[PDB]
Amino acid sequence: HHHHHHMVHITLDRNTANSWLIISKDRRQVRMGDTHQNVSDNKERFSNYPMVLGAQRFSSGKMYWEVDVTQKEAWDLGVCRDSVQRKGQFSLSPENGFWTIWLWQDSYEAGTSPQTTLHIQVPPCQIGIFVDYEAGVVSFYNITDHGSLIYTFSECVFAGPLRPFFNVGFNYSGGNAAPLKLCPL
Ligand SMILES: CN(C)C(=O)N1CCOC[C@@]12CCOC2
Repeated sequence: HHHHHHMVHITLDRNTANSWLIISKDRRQVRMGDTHQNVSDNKERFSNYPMVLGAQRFSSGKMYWEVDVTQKEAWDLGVCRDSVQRKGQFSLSPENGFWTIWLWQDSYEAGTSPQTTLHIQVPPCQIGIFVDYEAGVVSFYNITDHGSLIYTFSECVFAGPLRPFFNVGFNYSGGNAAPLKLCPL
């Protein structure tokens, strides 16, 4: 792909984070803490899952960023509507305002309803995310495998401003403590 030139500098929005997340001082890395991180509750925080949004809002144009997923067992990545539900249980689906892929139990899947099996030969250490607002497109690229396509959501109905979306996953196993990191441009 030739999307690299639409690179945007993404930072994480503390105020949206689940109360167990630890966001680095530079707002470029996030990991699951082993306890509540001593923050007040607010209506923005994701309550049920280890999720956080980027601070940036996109309503037009072409945007590209990269995320490091090294050594993680489980995570979700993509974009979502600014108006997504924060409290209680929900599925990741375009009907609920999410355009995502994930790793879970040694398989990669796209967040369609129902979910779609992904075909990845080289487990990725870094993921590239491309959004074309006007075209209604969200695409995912395997940076570890020369930028090979993972998945394209097309005919997307964004229906509002979009925010970068992250889930570091639970760490019940003791094997998923590693952070998500926004990679330098
Ligand atoms: C750490 N853990 C397994 C949790 O139970 N947490 C803590 C972080 O917020 C989400 C919830 C899941 C169920 O609601 C609370």
